[PDB]
Amino acid sequence: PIQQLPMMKGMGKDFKNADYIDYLPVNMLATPKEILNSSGYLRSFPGITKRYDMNGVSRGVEYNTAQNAVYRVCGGKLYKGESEVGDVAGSGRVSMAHGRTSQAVGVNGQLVEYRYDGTVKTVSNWPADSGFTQYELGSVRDITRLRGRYAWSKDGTDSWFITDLEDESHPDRYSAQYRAESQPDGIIGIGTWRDFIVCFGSSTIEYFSLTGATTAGAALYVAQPSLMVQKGIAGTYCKTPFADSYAFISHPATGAPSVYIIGSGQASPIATASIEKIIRSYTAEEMATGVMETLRFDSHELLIIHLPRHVLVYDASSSQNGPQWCVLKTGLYDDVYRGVDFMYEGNQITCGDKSEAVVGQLQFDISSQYDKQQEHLLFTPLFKADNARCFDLEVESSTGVAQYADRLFLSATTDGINYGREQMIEQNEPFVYDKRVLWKRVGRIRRLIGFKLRVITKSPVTLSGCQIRLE
Amino acid sequence: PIQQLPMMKGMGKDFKNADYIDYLPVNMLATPKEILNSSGYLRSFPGITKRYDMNGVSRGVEYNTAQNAVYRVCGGKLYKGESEVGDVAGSGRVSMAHGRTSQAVGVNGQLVEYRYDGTVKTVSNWPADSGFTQYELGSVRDITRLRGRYAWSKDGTDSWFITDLEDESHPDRYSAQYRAESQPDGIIGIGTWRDFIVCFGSSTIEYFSLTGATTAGAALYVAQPSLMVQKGIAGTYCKTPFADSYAFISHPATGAPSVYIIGSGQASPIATASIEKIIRSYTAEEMATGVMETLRFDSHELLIIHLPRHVLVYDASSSQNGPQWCVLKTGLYDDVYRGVDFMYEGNQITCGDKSEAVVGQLQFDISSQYDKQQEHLLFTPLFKADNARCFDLEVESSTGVAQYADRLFLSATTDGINYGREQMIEQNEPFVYDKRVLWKRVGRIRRLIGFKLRVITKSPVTLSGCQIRLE
Amino acid sequence: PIQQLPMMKGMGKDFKNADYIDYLPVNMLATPKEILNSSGYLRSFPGITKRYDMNGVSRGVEYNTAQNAVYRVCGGKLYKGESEVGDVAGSGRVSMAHGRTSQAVGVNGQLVEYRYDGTVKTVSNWPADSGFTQYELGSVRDITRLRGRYAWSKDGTDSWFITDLEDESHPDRYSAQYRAESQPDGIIGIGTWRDFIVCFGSSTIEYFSLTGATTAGAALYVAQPSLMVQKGIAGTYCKTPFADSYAFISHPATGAPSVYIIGSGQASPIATASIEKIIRSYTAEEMATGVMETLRFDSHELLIIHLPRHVLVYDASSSQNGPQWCVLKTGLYDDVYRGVDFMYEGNQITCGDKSEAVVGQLQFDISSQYDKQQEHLLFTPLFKADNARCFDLEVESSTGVAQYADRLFLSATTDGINYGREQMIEQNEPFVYDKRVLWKRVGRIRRLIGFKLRVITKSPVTLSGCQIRLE
Amino acid sequence: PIQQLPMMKGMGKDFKNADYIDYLPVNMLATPKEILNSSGYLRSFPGITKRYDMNGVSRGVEYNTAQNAVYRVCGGKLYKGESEVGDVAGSGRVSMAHGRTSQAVGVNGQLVEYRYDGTVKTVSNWPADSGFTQYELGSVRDITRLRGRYAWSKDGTDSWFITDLEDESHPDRYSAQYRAESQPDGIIGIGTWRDFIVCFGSSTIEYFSLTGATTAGAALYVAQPSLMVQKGIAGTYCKTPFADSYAFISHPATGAPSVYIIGSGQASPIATASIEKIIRSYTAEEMATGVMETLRFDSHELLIIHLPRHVLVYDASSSQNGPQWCVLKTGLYDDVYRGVDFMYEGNQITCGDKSEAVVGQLQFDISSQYDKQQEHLLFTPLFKADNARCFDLEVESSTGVAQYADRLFLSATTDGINYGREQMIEQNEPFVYDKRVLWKRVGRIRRLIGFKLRVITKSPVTLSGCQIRLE
Repeated sequence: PIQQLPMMKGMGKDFKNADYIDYLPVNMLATPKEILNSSGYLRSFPGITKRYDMNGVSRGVEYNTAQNAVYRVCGGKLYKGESEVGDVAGSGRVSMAHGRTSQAVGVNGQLVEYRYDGTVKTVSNWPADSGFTQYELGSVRDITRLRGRYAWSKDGTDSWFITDLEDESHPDRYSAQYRAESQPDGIIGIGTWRDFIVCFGSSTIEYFSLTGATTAGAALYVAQPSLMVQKGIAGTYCKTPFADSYAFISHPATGAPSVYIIGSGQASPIATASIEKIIRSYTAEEMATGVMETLRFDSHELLIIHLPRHVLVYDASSSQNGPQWCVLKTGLYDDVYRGVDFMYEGNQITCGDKSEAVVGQLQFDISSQYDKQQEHLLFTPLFKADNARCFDLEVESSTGVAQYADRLFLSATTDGINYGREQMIEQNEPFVYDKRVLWKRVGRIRRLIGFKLRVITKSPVTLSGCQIRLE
Repeated sequence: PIQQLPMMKGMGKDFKNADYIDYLPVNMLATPKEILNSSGYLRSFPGITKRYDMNGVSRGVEYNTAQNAVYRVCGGKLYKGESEVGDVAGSGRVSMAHGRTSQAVGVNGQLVEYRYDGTVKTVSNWPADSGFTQYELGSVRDITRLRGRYAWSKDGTDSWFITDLEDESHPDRYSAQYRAESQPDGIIGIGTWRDFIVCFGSSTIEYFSLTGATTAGAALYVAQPSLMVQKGIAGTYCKTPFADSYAFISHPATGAPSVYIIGSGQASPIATASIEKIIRSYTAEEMATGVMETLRFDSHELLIIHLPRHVLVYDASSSQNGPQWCVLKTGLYDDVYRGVDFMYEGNQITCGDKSEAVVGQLQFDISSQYDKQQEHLLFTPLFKADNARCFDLEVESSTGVAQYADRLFLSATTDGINYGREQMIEQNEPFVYDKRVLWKRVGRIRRLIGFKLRVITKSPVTLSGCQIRLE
Repeated sequence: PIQQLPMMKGMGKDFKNADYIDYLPVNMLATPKEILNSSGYLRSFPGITKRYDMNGVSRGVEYNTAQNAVYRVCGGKLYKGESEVGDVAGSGRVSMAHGRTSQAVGVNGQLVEYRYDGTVKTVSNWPADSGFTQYELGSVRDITRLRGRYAWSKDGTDSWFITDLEDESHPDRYSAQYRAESQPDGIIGIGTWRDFIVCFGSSTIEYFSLTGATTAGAALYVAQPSLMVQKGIAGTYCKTPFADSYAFISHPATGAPSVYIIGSGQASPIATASIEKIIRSYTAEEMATGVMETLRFDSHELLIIHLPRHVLVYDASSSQNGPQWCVLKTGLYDDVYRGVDFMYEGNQITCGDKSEAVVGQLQFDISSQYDKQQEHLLFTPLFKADNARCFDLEVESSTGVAQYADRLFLSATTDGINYGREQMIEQNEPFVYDKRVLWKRVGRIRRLIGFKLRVITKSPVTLSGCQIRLE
Repeated sequence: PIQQLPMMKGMGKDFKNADYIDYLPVNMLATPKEILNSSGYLRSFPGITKRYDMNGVSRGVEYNTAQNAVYRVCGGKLYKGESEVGDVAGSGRVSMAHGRTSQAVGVNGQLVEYRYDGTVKTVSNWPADSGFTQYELGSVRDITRLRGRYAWSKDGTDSWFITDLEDESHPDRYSAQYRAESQPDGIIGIGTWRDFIVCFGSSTIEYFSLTGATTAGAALYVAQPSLMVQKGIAGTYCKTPFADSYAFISHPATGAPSVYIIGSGQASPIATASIEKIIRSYTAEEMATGVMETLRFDSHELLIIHLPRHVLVYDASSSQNGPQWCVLKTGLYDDVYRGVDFMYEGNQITCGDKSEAVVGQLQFDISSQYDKQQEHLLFTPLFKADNARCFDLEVESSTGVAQYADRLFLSATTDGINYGREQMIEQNEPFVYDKRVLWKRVGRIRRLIGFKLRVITKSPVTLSGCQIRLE
C-alpha cells in the first residue's frame, strides 16, 4: 500500500493555545504541473545575487513607463537604473508616481517632482498674486497619476487634490479638491484602477471618474458609488494592483484584518485561518507598516506581504484547492526575507535590500541570498495511521545542478508540535541527474505521524511525489 | 465496523409537545478544516478576561473611525477607548453614530452629540428668528450617519429627519423630513447600507438615495422602490450589517418571526426550525428587546443574537451543510451569556458586560469567563441501531494547554430526552500533546442511542473525529 | 499490459537550472481527430517549394482587398502578386496598410502611399498657404487604415493622427491628432479591431470609436475606457488579430512577458511555463523584434511567433488539454525557420523568407524546405515505471507517399536530458500503404524512461498511437 | 463479441499526400432516430421525376409570396409555375427578388422588373427633367427587397442603392446611395436578414437599419456596429439564409475558405477538415461560382453547396456528433448532381436542372434521377483489430418497395485507400418486408479493416444497425 503524502501545505498544532494551524512551506513555491504520478512539484525560491551598490536601504521602486526604465529610492538618493538622479529626504517607504515630464515622489508630507532635465520642483499652492483658487494643502500621504495629473491625498483629512494640467507643480487652477464623503472619514490609500481614481479609506473604498465638464469651477471627478466596497486598508502600502483589481489588507475598523481581492462592489477573502492568526499576532502598529508587492514569472503570479516578522507569499496560479500561502525568510532562524521592491526589467527581476545598501538581481539557478546558503522546509499533514509500520519513504527530486552533495534532514512528529531525530540523506549531487532520495525504514505510527523534510542548500531544490509504503 | 458520529449538530425530542428538535452545541463553534479523517472540528468560544472597570453595564458601542477608537456607553458615562469623555442619561440600550465633528448618541428620545472639542449639543429645531423651516420633531428612536449628515427616526410616525450640512445640531434648512409612505406605519430602525438610507418598518424595508437636488425645498432623498424588501424587524436593535447587507429578525406583522438576510430586493431565511421555535417561545416583548451584533475572527463570521433567555450564534463560514447555530451561556445552568457588544480594536476583541461594570478582552488561550469555569456540550444525533453493541467511543481531542487534568462527562440517552449515567474521562492534561480520549466499552443499543459529551473547563476544548465501533 | 504514450507534448529537465520543462514537437502539428484508439494524430508541417524570385528578404505582406491581390515588400521593391509596382526604402520590417485609392507603407517614419495609377505620394502636413492646422507630425511608428482613413502613430509621443477624408496625403483639416492620455507613455502599435482604433502602448491598450461630430475642431474619435485592457505589447510587431481580437506579447512594464488574447476588457494568457521561459530567455532587445502572424488551414488556426532563435506556433484548434505549442525549424541543428509572412491567395499559401531573395508556396505533400530534407521531432513524457520491461513499442504511421524509404531514429532517456542509443527503423516506403512501424525489444525501466522518436525526411510524416507493452 | 459499426461517416487515407480524410456517405442522409439497437438510420436521397419542360438549364428560383407561386428562370425565359411570363437574356445565375408590384431579376448588370400587369421596366436614373438627384448607377451585382424598396449593389465599388418608395423603377429621389465603408473594399453580395440590409463584402459583413428620418436628403439607413462580422464571402451566390441567420462560404482574404454560420457579430465554422480540403481543391474561381441553397423536409435541415465537381449537403438536424456532411452525385462515376434550385410548393419539392431543359419534383418513394439508377455508398471507419477473424456482417434494411431485387456490393479495405474483392448480397426484394441482409463469413483482420457497402438501385435504400461478430 503506497500512499502519496502531499507537501504543498502541512498541518500542525499551536502549542500556545492548542489549535490546529497550517504549516506553510518555507522558501518554496508550488508549481502545478503533471510530472510523473504527481500533478505538481515544489521549486525553491530563486536566489539573490548582488548587482548594484546603492546609497542605503531600499525605500521605493517603480517602472517608469515614460523613460522605459526602473526608478529606485534607495537611501538618500534616487536612481534611474544604476545612475543617481536626485536626493530624497526621509527614512522610510516613500510613495512613487510618474508622468509625461517628471517622476514624482511622495515623501515627508510633500510631493517632490524630479524632472528628467534635472530640476526638482515641489507641489505648492498657486502664488497669491494670481486670482486662482487657494486650498489648504496639508501633508501629502499618498500620490498617484491619472490622465496627465497627479492625485494626492491629504494626511488624514478625507480630501484629495489633482494637480494642474499645464503645471504639474501646482494644483488645478479652479477645481482641484475632492472629498470621498461617503463615510465618517479615512483616506489612507490612493491609486488608479482602470480609469477611476480609487481612494481607500478605512471601512470604505471609493471610485472617482471624470465628469467631462469644462466650465470653470465645475468638478472634473464624480464619485461612483455603484462600485463602493465596504472595507478599508490597514496602511498606505497595504494595497496593490494584483490581477485586474486591488488586493489589500483590511483595517480593524471592520473586524479582524484579513487579505482581500476587490471584486465588483465586493471584496473576497484570500487569507486562510492560519494567515489570519498570523496577521492578528501583529498590532495595529506594525500592521500599518506592512508592504505588499507582486511578481510574475514562470506563470507564477505571486503576491507578497511584508510584515516586521513574516514575509508571506500567495501564489494565485496554484490555488485550485484553496489559497496556497508560503513563507520567505533569510538564514536558519526565521529572520525576515531581505528581498523587497521586486521589479522586472529587461529580462531580469531585481530587488532592493531590507538591511544593506545593495540591489540584487534574483538569479534562478541558485538558492543562496548574496552567496549565503538558505534553509527550505516542506511539512506533511498529520494523519491517523494507528499501528501501521512504515517503509520506503521516497521523494522525486530533480538533481544535477549543485556545488555540493547537499543533504536533507528528515524527521517525524507524533503530536504535531514536537519532532524526533533528524536523519541526513542526500538530495542533490553535482552533475548526477538520478539520485533516488529515499529512506528505507521509518518506524511504526502509534497514533499520528508527520514529516519535516528540511533542506539547507546553495542550489535549487526541486521536489515532488513524496510517497510512503504503509503496508 | 467503524462509524463516524457528527458532533456539530445533534437531534433530540422536545417533551413539551413530543416534537423533534435540534440540539445545538453549547459554547462550541464548528471550525471546518480537514484535520485527519474529519473535515472539521469544534473549538470552545474564547474566554473573557478582565480589561477595564466602568460605571455600569454596557449600553452601546461603536468604532469611531474619525477618532480611530472604540466608543462605549457603560452605565451613565461615555468612554472613548478607556478615558471618560462624557455622561449619558437613562439606563436602556442607546443608539450610536459618529461623524467628522462629533460622536452622536441616541438616548431618551434625543440625539446628543458630544463634539471632539468638549461641547455637548442636542438636536433641536432652528430658532424662530431664522428664515428657516420648523419641523415637528418627535422622539428619536434610531440614528445613523451618511455623507456628513445625521439621519434620525421620529418615534412611531414613519418620519425621518436629516440634519443640516454646516450646522449638525439642527435639521436641514428646507428639506429635512421624509416618509416611507408605502406602508401604514413603521420606522422601527434606520441604517445605512452602501449609500442608501435603509428604513426598517414592520413588514417593509425602504431604500433612499441622494437626489442631488440643489434648489431650495427640493427633496434630498428619493426612495428606490426597485430594492424594497417586504419584511420588517421586531425591535429597534433586531438588525446588523452581516455580509454585504443587513441581517434582521422579522416582525410578527409578517408571520412567525425568524432570522433573515437581505438579498437583492428579497429576504432569505437563515434560521432553522429549532431556532424558529426558540424565537417563537418569546412574546412581542422580550423579542423587541433582542440585540443582534456581529463578530469576525479566524474566518469565523459569527452573527450573535441576545434575547432575555438565550444567546444564539450563527456561523456563516461553516454553513456548508445548512445553517450552523450554537448556544452561548454562562455558568453550568443555562444562564444567559454575560459578554455583549463585541468590537475589534488594535489586535484584540473587547466586549462589554450585562451584569457587572466590567469590560473584558476575549482571550483565546483560555475559556474561562472572568476566572470562572464554563460548561461545554456536544450532542450527537440519534440513530437507529437495533442490537448493535457499541464499543470504542473515541474522540480526537487537542490537548496540552490546561491548568488541571480536566475531565469530560460522557453519557448516553435512549429516548432523546433523559440521559443515563455520566462517566468521567480525562479529555485533557497539562503539557501533554498525545492523549487518546477513549471509552472502551459502551453498552448495547436496544432501539436508539445518542451521546452527550459534556466538558467543564478553565481551558480550551478542541474536539474532532468522534467515532464508534458498531460491530 | 499495453499502455499508450502521448506524443503531443513531452517532458524533460533543463540542465542549466534543473527544472522540469516541456518538450515541444519540432515541425509537427497535432490534429485532434478520432483515428484508431487514439483520438488525434501528428502531421508534419507543410513543405516550402519555390514560387518567385524577389528583390531580397521579405519585409512585409498584406492582402489588398481593393485589388484582390497580395502585396509583398521584399527587399527594397514592392510587389503586387509577382510584378513590381514601386520602390521602398529602408531594410527592416515595414508597416503595411491599404485602402480604396492606394497601398500605404510605413517606413523610416514616413507614410509612403503607392497609388494604383502609378503615383507615389508621402503623407505630410498641409501647405501653409491654407488656414488648416499645422500639426507636429513626427516619426511614424505603425500605421493602419479604417473607414477611409490612414491612421498612424507618432513614434515615442503617445499621439496618433488620421488623414483627411478627401485627401489621403495630408492629415485631417481640423481634428487629426489624438492622444491616449491614460498612460505616462507608450504608443508601440496601432490597429483596428472591429470599428474601434486600438492603440497598444506599454502597460495599456485603448480603444477609440467615432463620435460622428460634424463641426470643425471637434474630435472625430473618443476613447473607450470600458474596453481598455491594462497590458502593453513588447514590440511594434508583437500583435496579430487572432480569433476575434488581437493576440499579443505583453510588455516588461507589467512583469514577465507572455502571450495573451484579448477578451472583453481582459487578456487571457495563452503561453505555458515553458513558453514563458523561452520568451524570458531574450532581452527587451530581440524581444521588441519578435514578429507575430496568423495562419489558417484545415481547421488549423495557427499563431506563429518569430523570435531571433525560436519560431513558436500555437494551435488554438488543438488546445483542449491545455495550450498546444510546437516549434518550427530549418535544418538539423535548431536553426530558425526561414519562412515568414504567410498569406493565402487563391488556393495556395505563399511565404516570404529570412535569408534568400525567394518566395515559396507551401506544398502539402512534402516536408522539405526548398528541396532540403528537414528534421521532425516528437517526444514522450517521462513516466516512473520501476523494474518494468518494455516490449513491442509500436507507432501508427500513414505511409505510402515518399520518394525514399525514410528511416526514424528511436532513442530513450532515463533522466530527461541525455539520450542513449539511436536505433533506425524504416518508417516509410514509397507506394506502400501498410508498414506497421514498431520495435520489438526495448530495455528495462529502472526508474524513468522517455522516448525521442526523431524523423528526417523529404516527404510528409504522419504518426499517432505510440504504445508499449509493459508486462 | 458483437460490435456495432457506425456508417454515417467513414475514415480513410488520401493517396495524394497520405493524410487522413473523412469518407462522406454518397446520396445517403443520416436520420437520427431510435429504431432498434441502432439509434439512427440512413435513407437514400429522394429521386427526381420529370415535371416540366422548360427553355434551358435553370438560372434562378424564388418563391414569390405576393403572388404565392414559384418563379423559375430557366434558359432564356422567366417562368411563373409552369407558365411563361417574360424573357431574360444571359447565361449565368441571376439574382431574384419580388414585391407587391413586380418580380425583379438582377441579370447582365441590370435590375429588370417584370410587373404583374405585363410591363417590363428597368431600374435607371431619374429623367433629367425632374429636379431629383442623379446617381452613378453602374452595373448591378446583387439585389434584394426590403420594405417595398429594391436594394442592389454596384460592382466592386462598396456602394449600393435603394429604389424610390413610390416609383420602384428609379432610385430614391434624395437619398438612395449608401456605402459599407468599414472596409477597403467588398460588396460581393446583398441580402436582408430580419429588418437589416446585410452587405457581405470580402473581409466584412455589414448590417444597415432604417432611421425613419423624414426630412429630404436625410440618410434612411445607418450601419449597425454591434452586429458586424469580420468575415467575407467568396462569391455572390456563396450565401443563403439557413436557419435564422446566414450561412456562407468565406473569402480567401481572411484565410483559407470554410463554411460558416453567422452568430451575433461572429461566425461559427461548420465545415470539417475534410470539407475544407475539398474547398481548397478549387481555385479562387470555381469557388466564386459555387451556389449555396437550403432544403427543409422531414425535419431535415439541409444546406446544399454546388461546386463544379462536388455537391455537399450539411444536415443540421443530425449533427449531435459534429458536422454531418454528405455528398450528392449523378450516375455511377462521380458525375456531379444534376438537381439544382430546390423550392417547396404545395406539397412537393421542385428542382430545376444543371444540364437539361427540364424540371423535376423529388419523388420520395424512388431513388432514380429521371429514371436513371443511382449509386449509394456507405463507408465504415477504419479500426485496428489485429488477428480478429470477423464474422456475421449484418445490416438492418427496410425492404419491400422495389422493382427488382437490387443487390449490394460489399468489400473491405485493409489500408484505407485500396478496396478489395466485392461480393453481391441481395439487399432488397419487391414486396418482401422482412429480409435479413447478412454476410456470414468475413475474413481475418491483419492490422486494419474498413468496409464499403455500395448500392445501385432505382428504389429507396434504408440501412441501419451495421454489426459484426469479432470473436
